[PDB]
Amino acid sequence: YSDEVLGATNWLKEKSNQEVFSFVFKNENVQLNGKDIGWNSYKKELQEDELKSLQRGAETTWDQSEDMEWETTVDEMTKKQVFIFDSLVKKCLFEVLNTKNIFPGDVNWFVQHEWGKDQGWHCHVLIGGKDFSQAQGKWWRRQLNVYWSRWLVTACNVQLTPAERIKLREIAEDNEWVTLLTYKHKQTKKDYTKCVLFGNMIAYYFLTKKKISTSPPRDGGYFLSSDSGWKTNFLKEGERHLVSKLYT
Ligand SMILES: [Co+2]
Repeated sequence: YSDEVLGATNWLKEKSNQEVFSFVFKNENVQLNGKDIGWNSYKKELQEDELKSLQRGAETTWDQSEDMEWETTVDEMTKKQVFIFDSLVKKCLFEVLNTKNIFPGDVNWFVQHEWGKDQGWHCHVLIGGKDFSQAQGKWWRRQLNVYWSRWLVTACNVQLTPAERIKLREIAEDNEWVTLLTYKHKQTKKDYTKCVLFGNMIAYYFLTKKKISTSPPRDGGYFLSSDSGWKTNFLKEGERHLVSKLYT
């Protein structure tokens, strides 16, 4: 019952019922003119001050949440790419917040990097607050996908022609590499944004995941999490499960 565990539990419980959007940031494998662009082909470290700061935050989050009782053999390249994606995902969120003139402190958000059995690396984002309403979900997804596609093409480490960069940019938009949770529906039928409950989804779902400690990553595992209160960031896997237990 450390202060960190109690503090995270209390913070989540206070936000148990806060409605938020659910996004997933992802990428898909692309081959352009024989050039393979895989999930981890975006390893340029861009020298923009804010991005650099965000990437340092991800590194330190990884370092502090590492359990050293047990060994960890995650590939260095994998860690590097996840740290870079953490900074890029957050840059996208903050750019859209700027568009809406939303003070970052008025926003609740939670980010968790995972490895899916089929899709591989992806990043869940929960985000909402007083300046957010359900009808704005589709606009948010579109805007996020604009910035996500833009940053991915900038961060890509594969030597690309201008025509190839534009093709990659349009692939990332057309194929919706940022998804928005909606209610289930028919293909022809309208889709409605499905808001989720912030604290409940974090305590009862995201914090129940198993930590990735190997390459290849365990199917369904998580790499790294963070939130707007820096509450879950540094928690080790065992501590995260303790938070879930206390939350109930
Ligand atoms: Co997932």
